Amino acid sequence: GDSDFVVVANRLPIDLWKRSPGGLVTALEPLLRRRRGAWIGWPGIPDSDEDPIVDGDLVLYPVRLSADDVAQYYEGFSNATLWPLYHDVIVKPIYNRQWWERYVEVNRRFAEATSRAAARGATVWVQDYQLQLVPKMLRELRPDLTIGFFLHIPFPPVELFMQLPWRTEITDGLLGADLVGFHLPGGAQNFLFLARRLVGANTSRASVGVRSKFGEVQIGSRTVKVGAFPISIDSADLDRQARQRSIRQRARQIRAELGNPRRILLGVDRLDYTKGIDVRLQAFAELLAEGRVNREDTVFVQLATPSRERVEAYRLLRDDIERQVGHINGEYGEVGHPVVHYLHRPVPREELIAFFVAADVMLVTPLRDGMNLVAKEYVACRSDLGGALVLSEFTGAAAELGQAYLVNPHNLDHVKDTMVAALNQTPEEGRRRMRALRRQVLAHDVDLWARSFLDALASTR
Amino acid sequence: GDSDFVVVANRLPIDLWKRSPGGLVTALEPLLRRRRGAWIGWPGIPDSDEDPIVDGDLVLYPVRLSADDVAQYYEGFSNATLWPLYHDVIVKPIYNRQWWERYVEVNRRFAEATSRAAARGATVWVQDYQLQLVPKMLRELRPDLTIGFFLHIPFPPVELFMQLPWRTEITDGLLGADLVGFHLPGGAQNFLFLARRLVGANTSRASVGVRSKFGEVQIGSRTVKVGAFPISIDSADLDRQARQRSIRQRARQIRAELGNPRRILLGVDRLDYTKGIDVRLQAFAELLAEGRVNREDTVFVQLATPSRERVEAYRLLRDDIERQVGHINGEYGEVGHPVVHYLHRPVPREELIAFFVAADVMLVTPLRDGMNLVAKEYVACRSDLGGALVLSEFTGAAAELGQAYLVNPHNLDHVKDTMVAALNQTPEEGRRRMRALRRQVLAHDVDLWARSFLDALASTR
Amino acid sequence: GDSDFVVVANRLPIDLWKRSPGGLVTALEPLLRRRRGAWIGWPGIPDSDEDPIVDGDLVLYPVRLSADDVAQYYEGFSNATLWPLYHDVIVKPIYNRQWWERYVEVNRRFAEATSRAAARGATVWVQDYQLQLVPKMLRELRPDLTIGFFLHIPFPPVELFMQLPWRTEITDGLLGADLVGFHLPGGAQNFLFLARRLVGANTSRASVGVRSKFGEVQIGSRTVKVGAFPISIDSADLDRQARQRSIRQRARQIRAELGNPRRILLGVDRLDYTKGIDVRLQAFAELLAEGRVNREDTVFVQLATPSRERVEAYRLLRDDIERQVGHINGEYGEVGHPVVHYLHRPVPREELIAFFVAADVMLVTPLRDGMNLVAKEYVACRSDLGGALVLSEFTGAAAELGQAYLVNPHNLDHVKDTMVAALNQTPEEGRRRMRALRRQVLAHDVDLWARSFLDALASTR
Amino acid sequence: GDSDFVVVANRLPIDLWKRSPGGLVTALEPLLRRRRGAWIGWPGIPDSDEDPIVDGDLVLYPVRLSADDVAQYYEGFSNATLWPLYHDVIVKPIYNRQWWERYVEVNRRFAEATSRAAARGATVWVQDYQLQLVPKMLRELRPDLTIGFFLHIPFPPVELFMQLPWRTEITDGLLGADLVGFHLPGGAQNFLFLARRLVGANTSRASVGVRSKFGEVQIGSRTVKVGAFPISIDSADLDRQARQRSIRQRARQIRAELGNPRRILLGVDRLDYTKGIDVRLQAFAELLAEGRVNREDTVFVQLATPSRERVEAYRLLRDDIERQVGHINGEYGEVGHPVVHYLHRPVPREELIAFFVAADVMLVTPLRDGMNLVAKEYVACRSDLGGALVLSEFTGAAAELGQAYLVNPHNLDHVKDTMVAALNQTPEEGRRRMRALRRQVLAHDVDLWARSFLDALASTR
Repeated sequence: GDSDFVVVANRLPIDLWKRSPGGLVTALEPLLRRRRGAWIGWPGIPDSDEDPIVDGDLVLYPVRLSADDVAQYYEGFSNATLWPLYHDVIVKPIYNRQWWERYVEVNRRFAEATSRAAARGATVWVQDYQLQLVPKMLRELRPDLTIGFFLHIPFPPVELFMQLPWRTEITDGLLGADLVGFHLPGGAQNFLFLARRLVGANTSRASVGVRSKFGEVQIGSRTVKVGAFPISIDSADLDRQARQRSIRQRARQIRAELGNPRRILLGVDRLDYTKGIDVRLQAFAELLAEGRVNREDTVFVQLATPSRERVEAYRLLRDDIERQVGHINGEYGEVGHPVVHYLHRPVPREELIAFFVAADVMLVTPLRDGMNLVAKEYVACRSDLGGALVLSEFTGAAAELGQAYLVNPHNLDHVKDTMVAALNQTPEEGRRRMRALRRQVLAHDVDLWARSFLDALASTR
Repeated sequence: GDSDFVVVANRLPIDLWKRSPGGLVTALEPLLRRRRGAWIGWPGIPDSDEDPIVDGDLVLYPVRLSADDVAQYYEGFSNATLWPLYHDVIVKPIYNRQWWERYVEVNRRFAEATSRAAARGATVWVQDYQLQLVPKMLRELRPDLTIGFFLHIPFPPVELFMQLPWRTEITDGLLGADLVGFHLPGGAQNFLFLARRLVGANTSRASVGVRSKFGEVQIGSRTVKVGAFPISIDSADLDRQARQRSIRQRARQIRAELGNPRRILLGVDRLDYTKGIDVRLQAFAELLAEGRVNREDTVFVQLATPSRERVEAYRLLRDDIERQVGHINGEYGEVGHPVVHYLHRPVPREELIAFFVAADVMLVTPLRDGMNLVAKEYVACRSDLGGALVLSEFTGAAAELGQAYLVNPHNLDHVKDTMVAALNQTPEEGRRRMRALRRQVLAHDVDLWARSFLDALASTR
Repeated sequence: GDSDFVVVANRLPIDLWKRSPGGLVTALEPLLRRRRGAWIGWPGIPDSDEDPIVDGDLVLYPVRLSADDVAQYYEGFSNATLWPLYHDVIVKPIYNRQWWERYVEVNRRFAEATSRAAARGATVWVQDYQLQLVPKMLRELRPDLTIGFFLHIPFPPVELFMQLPWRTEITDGLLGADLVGFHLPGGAQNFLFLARRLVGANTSRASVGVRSKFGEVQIGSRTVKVGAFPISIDSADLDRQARQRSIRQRARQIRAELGNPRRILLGVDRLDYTKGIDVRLQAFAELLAEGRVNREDTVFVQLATPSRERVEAYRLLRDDIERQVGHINGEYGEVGHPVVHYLHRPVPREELIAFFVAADVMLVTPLRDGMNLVAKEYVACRSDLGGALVLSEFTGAAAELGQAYLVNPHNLDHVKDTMVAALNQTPEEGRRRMRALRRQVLAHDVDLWARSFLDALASTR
Repeated sequence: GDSDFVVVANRLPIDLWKRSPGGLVTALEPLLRRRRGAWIGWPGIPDSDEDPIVDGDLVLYPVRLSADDVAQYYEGFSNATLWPLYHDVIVKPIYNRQWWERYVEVNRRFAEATSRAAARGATVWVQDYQLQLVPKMLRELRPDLTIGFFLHIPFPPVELFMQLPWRTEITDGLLGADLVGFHLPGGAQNFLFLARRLVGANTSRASVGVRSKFGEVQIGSRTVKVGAFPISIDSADLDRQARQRSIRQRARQIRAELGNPRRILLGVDRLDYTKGIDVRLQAFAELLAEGRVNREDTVFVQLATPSRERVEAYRLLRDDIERQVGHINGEYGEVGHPVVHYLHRPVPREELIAFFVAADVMLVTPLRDGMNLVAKEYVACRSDLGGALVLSEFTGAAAELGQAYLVNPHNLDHVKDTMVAALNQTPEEGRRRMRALRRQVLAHDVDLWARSFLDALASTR
C-alpha cells in the first residue's frame, strides 16, 4: 500500500457513516497531519466490501466479517474466552476450539488487510486483545514492517494465563511485535515472566518503569521491547467542555429532578461483571440499614450502558443488579422518592458530563479494570474542585490517582467506611484531593500516552 | 366456662397489648353486646400464660405456643403444606409428618381452650385453615356444643386435595362442625364431593346457593350444613373515612410527589405468590415496550406488605418481583422519574386509603384468592365515582364485582388490553362501573356476611 | 371419501415404512375386517405429501406438517400447555398465543383430511389431547358424520382447566362430538361440570358409571353423550408371549447379570415428570439409609425411555433423576455392584417382557397418569403368579387394580412402608394378589374397551 | 517447655485415641529419636483439655477449640476464604470479618501452646495454610526460637492474593519465619514478589531453585529464607506393601467383580472442586459418544473420599459429579454393567493400594493442586511396571513426573486424546514411562523432603 503509518483495531473509527469523535483516532490527529495514515478494522456491518475508503486524514480499510465470524471470533473467543481470563476469571472462561479457529482466521484476515495498506518500512500499531495474533502473522507476511502492540485490558498472572489451551500461540502472537505495551508495569512483568516460563526466551529481569525502563525479550535475531504506558483522556478538552453554561444548567436541573438531595453518589459504567456495580449497591444498602447514610437527603444514581447482550454472563449480571435496585428502593425509598436511580441505556456525552458535574461522590469500584477512564473524566470535569472520587485499587487508574479515596472492593467494611468518609468530607479536604488529582490528569493526557508509545516504537528501528 | 358465644381463631384480636381495630372482632360487636362472648387464640408471644383476660365485651383465652410450635404448626403445616395446596399448588406443597403431628397437637390445644371457655350448649365459631381439626376434636370433648366453621381461603378441587397424606383426618376434622362455610359455592361443592368420594358419606347433590340453598352431609345421627357466605368489609365505615379532608389532601400530595402523572396504577397486596404481582409488572413492561402506555405520564405504584419471611417461597418471590421493578425502571424510567414505585413495608390504614383515592386504576390480579378485600375497599373509597378496578376472575370477589374489568391473569394479552382499556376509559363509563360496584359493596358488607353465617348456624339447633 | 369408519390420531400407525404392531390399530383389526376403514394422522416426517396410501385393511391419509408446525402445535401447545395443565400442573403450563394459533390451524388440517376420507354418514373416532378442536370443526364441515372423541390423559378439575385462555374454544371443540369418553368417571364428571359452569349448558347431574350410566350435555338440537371407558391391553397376547422359552431364559440371565440378587425392583416408564420416578428413588435411598432394605441382596432397575427432549422440563427432570442414581450408588453400592441400575433408552418389547418376568416388585408410582398400561402389562406377564405390584392411587389403573399395593406417592412414609411390605410378602399373599389382579386384567382387555366405546357411539345414531 | 523440636499443625497426629500411621509424623521418626520432640495441634474433639500427653517419642500439646472455633477459623476462614483463593479462585472466596477475627484468635492460641512446649533456642516447624499467623506471633512471644513454615497448598499469584482484605496481616505472619517453604519455585517466587509489592521489603531477584538456590527477604535486622521443597511419600514402604500377596489377590478380585474389563481407569481423590473430577467424567462421556473408547471392555472407577460436607461448595460439587455418573451410565451402560463405578466413602489403605495395582490408567486431573500424592503413590505401587499415569500440569507433581501423560485439564480435546493414548499404549512404552517415573519417586521420597527443609532451616542459625 501507500500508507507509512497504519492503525489496526477491531473496529473502524466510524459509526452510522460518520467518523466517530474523540478517542484514539482524535489523539493521533497531529500525527496523521504529517503521515500517510490508514486504519484497518471491521466497519461494524456484516458481509461488507473491503474497498478502501478515503475519509480525510485517513484511508479506511474495512475488514469483511460475517455475523457468524463476529459471533465466534468476537462474542466467543474475545469476549467469553479471553476477556474473563485476562480479568482474573471473575467469571469462568469458556474454552472452545471452534471459537479459537475462527479467531485465528479473523486475525489472519486483519493481517492481510494491514499488509495491503502498509507501504515498505511502514510503522504499524495493532490494538487490543481481539488481535493478539496479528503481529506474528504480519511479520511473517511483511518482515519489513515495524510493529507495535498495545493491550488495553489487564495481562493476567501466569497461573491463570496457562489455562488457555492456545497459550503458546497467543504468546508467540504478541512476540511478533517490536514493542509490546500494557497500561501497567505489572502487566509487562507478567509478560516477561510468561516469555521465560512458557516460551523459554531470555528476558530482562528488572522491574519495568512507567514510560521508561523498558523490558526486553530476546527472540532469535531480534529483540522485543516491553513497556508500560498508561492510557488517559483528552483532559484539557473535557475540562473545557464541563465549563459550558448548558452543562452547568443541566447539572443543576439533575439535582432539582432528584428532589434536591444534599448528596448525590454516581456510578457510570459499561455494564460488565468487572465493574463492581454489585459491590456499590451492597455497600449502599448496608449503610442505609445501619443508618450511616441518610435516606432522606442522599441518593445513588447508577448509569449502566448496555454491553454484550448476546453473552449470557452479562444478562445474568443485569438480572442481579436490577434485583438489588428494586430491593434497596423497596426497603429504604418512599413513593415519589427512590434512594437509587438506575438507567440501562446509552448516555450522550453532554449528559454524562452534566452528571459528573452534579455528582458529590463518584463511585468507581471495579473488581479488575485495565485503566478506567471514567475516573479520569470525572476529575477533569471538576474544575470547581468539588466532588470526591472513590476508586478501586484494582483499576490501572489507581496507580496514578492515589489522592482519590482508594478501596479494596473485596473489603466491604472499608468500602462502606470510605463512602461515608467521601460523603462527609470537609470542603477543604475534598478540594485538596481534587486539586491534586487534576494536576495529575491534566498533565498526563492521551497525547502524552500516544507520543510515549510511538517514541518507544520508533526507537526499535 | 361461662361463655355462650365463642370465637376460635389462630390469633387473639389484639396487638402490642391493645385491642386490634376493625375486622371480625368489630363486625361481631353488636352480638357481643347481647352475649357472654369469648375469644380463643394465640396471643402472638411465645410461651405465655393461658390465664383468661377480661377485655371489655370479650373474655380472651390465650393459647400457649412455643416458637417451635409456631414454626411447625403455622409456618410449616399451615403455610407451607395447606396454603399452597388449597391455592391450586401455585408452589409445591411440602408434606412433612412432623409438621402434621404438631398441627394435630396445637389444634387439640385450641380445642381444650375452647371447652374451657364454653358454657353448656354454647355456640362456637371456629375460623380458618389453621384450625380444621378443632370441630371434630371439640365435638368429642363437648358434644353439647353447636359448632360452626368458616374457611377463609379457597377449598381446592378433589384432585389436588387428595395429595394430602392426611386428607381423611382433615376432612373428618371439618365434618365435626354443624355448619361448614366457604366464600363461594365452588368451595362448598368441592367439599360435598370430597365427602362422598373420600369419606363415603351421603350428601346433597344440588348446586349450593349464596347464603341460601345449603348443602348437606349426613354423618350418622347428625347432618352437617354446608354453605357459601362471601366475606366483605365494613363498607359504610370505609366510605365515610375516605371522605375525610386529611385523606383527600394526602391523595393530592401523593400525585404531586409522583410528579403529577396523568394516570396512576396501584397494586396493594400482602406479599404472596397467590397475588399475581409478577403478572402486573410483566403486563406493564410489555405495554411500555409496545408504546401502548405513555412512560411520560403514567406511573405504577406497588405496595407490598411483608409476609411470612421465614418461608423460602416468599423470599424467592420477593427477589423476582424486585428484579422486575429494577428492570422496568432501568428500561423505561428517567433519572428522577421511575415508572414503577415499589415499597416493601406495612402501610398505615390512613395512608392506604389515601392511595385508593389517588389511584386511577386499581390492579388486583391474583392467581387464586379466597376473596380479596382490597378490591372491595377500593370500591368503597371511591365515592367520587372516579377510578377503575381491574380484577382477576380467580378471586372470590369477582363473583360479586362483575362490573369491574375482569381478567384471566394467565391470559397476558387480555390483561394488557384491559389495563389499556381501564387507563383510557371515558369518564362516564368509569362512573357507570364504579356506581354499580359501590351499590353491591355498600349493600353486601361484613355485617350481612356475619349475620347470614350465624343465622345458618343457629338454624342447625 | 369412501371410508365408513375413520380413526383420527396425531400420528399414523406406522414407522420407518412398516405398520406398527399392537396398540389401537391392532385392537380394531376385526372391525376393519368388516368396514371400509381409514386412518388420518401425521406420518412422522416433515413436509410430506397428503396422498392416500392403501396399506392392507386400512387406507392411510397423511397430514402434512412442517417441523415448525410440530414445534408449535405439538411440542408447544400439546406438550407444554395442555399436557402439564391436564396433569395437575406438576410443572407450570406455558400459555403462548402463537402455539394456540398453530394448534387451531393443525386441528383444522386434520379435520379437512378426515372429511376427505369419510363417506356419508360415516363413523369417526378422534383420539386424544392434541386434537380436541377436531370434533367441532368436523361437524361444521360434515354434519352428516357420527363423531366420537376419547381423551387418553386425565381431564383436570375446573379450577385448573379455567387457567387456559382458550378454555372455551377447547370445551366447544370437545362438545362437537356425539360421544366424549375418558378413562375414568372423574374425568367425565369434570367435563359435565365444566360444560355447565363455562358453557352454561344443561347437563345430567348423576354420577357417571364405568362403560354404563352415561352423562349427557344438551347442546341445542343435539345431545352429547359422556362416558368412562378405561383403556387396557391385549391381555391374552401378553400372557402368551411372556411364557416363551427365550423370554424366561432372558429373565434368568438378567438376574444372573445383576449378580443373582434376592430381590429385584423394577421401574419402566416413558421419561416424564408425571411418572413419579424421583419418588421411587427417594424412597429407596431412605430405606437403604434406614437399613430396612438389604443393600447386599436387593437391587432397583429403572428403565427410562427417552421422551420429548426438545422440551426443557424433560431435560431438567432427566438431570434430577440421574443425580439421584449417581448419589444412591455412591452411598450404598460397591465397586462392581450398584444398588441402582438405570438405563435411558428405548427398550425392545421382548426385553421389557423379560424384565417384567424377572422383577419381584414392579414400582409404578406416577403423580398423575391417565391409565398406565405398564401396570397391566406386568400383571398379564406374571402367569407364574410371582411378583408384586406397587401402584400409585393417582393412576387410572388403580381403580381396577385394587389388589395391588396402592400408595399415595406424596405420602413418602407409606411408600417406604409399602415397598418393604412388597419386598417381604409371603409367597401365598403375593399369589393371592397376583391371581386377583390377573382375573381383572385378563377379563378387561383392550377389545372390551374398544367394543364398549364403539357400542356407545353407535347408540348415538 | 522442655522440647527442642516442635511441630505445629492444625491437628494432632492421632485419631479415635491411637497415633495415626504414616504421614509427616512417621517421616520425622528418626529425628524424634534424637530430639526431645513435641507436637502442637487440635485433638479433633471440641472443648477438650490442653494438658500435655506423653505419647512415646512425642509429647502432645492439645489446643482447645470449640465447635464454633472450628466453624469460623477452619470451616470458614481456612476452607472458604483461604483455600479457594490460594487455588486460583476456582470458586469465589468468601470474605468475612468474623471468620478473620476467629482465625487470628485461634492462631494466637496455637502460638501460646507452642511457646508453652518449646525450650530455649528450640527449632519450630509450623505447618500449612491454617496457621499462617503463627510464625510472627511466636517470634514476638519467643524471639529465641528458630521458626520454619511450610505451605502445603499453592501460593497464588499476587493479582489474586491482593483480594484478601487481610493480605498484609497474612504476609507479615509468614515473614515471622526464618524459613518459608513451598512445594514449587513458582510459589516461592510469588512470595518474593508479594513481599516487595505489598510489604515493600528488599528481596532477592533470582529464580528460586529446587531444594537449593534459596530466595531471601530482608526484614530489618534479620533475613527470611525462602525455598522450594516438593513433598513426597514413603516410596519404599509403598513399593513393599503393594507387593503383598493379599493386595495382589484383591486387585485380581476387583477386576473379576468389574466383569473382567480389558481396561480399568481409576480416579482417587478427596472430594474437592480443585480435583478436576468433572473433567474426567466429561472426557470419558465424550469418548464413549464418539466410539473412541469401547463401552464393552473399558470401565472407569472413581473413588471420592468425603470432604468438608459443612461447606456448601462441596455439596454442590458432589451433586454435579453424581449427575454425571448417573447420566453416563444411563447413556452407555447395560443392566448389570455400568461404565462408571462411583463410591463416595473413605477407602482403607490396603483397598486403595489394591485399586492402584488393578488400574490400567490412573486419572489425576486437578485444576490446581499443591502436589498430589496420589500420583506418586500409584507410581510407587507399580513395581510390575504396568499401568499409565495421566497427570494434570496444574499439580506440583507434574514438575517431577514429566514422563507421565501430562494434560492441560482445560484442554478437553487433548485430555480426550491423552486418555485414548494411555488406554492403547504399547506394553513397552508403558513400561518405559513407569520405569522412569519410579526412578524419580523412589529416589525423591518424604525423607529427602524433610531432611532438605530441616537442613535449610538449621542453616538459618
